[PDB]
Amino acid sequence: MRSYLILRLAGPMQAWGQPTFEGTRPTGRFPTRSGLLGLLGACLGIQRDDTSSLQALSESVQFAVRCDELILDDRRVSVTGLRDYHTVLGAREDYRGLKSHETIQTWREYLCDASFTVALWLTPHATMVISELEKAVLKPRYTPYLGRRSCPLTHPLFLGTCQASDPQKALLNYEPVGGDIYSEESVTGHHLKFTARDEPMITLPRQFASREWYVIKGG
RNA sequence: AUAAACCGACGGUAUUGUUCAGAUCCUGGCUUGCCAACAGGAGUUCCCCGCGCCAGCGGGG
Repeated sequence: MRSYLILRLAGPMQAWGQPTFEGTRPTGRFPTRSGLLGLLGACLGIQRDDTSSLQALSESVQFAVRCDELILDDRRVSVTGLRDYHTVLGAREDYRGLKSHETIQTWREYLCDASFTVALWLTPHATMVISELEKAVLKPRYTPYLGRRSCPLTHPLFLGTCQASDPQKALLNYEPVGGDIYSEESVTGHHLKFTARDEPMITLPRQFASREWYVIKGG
């Protein structure tokens, strides 16, 4: 049995990116690999130019994300999408200089009434220990948020720690149970995969490599 | 420090003018509130005081 660090990602608004080079900023259904690394990298004091420990975090940690349905008054509330018409005045026209446009337009998608429970474990050749990752989520250095800085948390990042055989068995200890799980480690009775391009290329800033979740449906 | 960061969707604007709800219409007939009754019992009133026969009588609060 390995040690797991259990996290809770809850808030009225979330955003988990999909590939884009456009003014449209799309969200997926559950947290990304890159987004979870960034969240951890925020709790730790990692700066954007520190590629060394940026790569040390990525090589040390793997995730498992469970989608949690909001239950209210014994009624189920579904996750909905939200489109924000987001404008910027005096936005940069070039990457150097002070010339700017009057108005630019962007379109940003959010999730509403979404909540997630994240299982976290160490790779066989990890650098850090779950003990110091626990410290980081309890006392973050940079401000933690759900995808975008405008999206605060309504529940503490830290949920618990535990020991278990597989990520599914670990997430079982924490209500609410029943949601679909996406894991970096495969579990025995499941064979479905979820393709994604959310593996941050750390040697190539703001670029992403293809990878795959192992899909584990809830009962 | 997360397709992240930095980041307004903005600015102007009467809903206006006209218009009876109106005519007709008993709530109405019947019906004891009635039988019994001393307002008498019971001297606690806590003081100061003055004069006694010691029983009890007075003036001040």
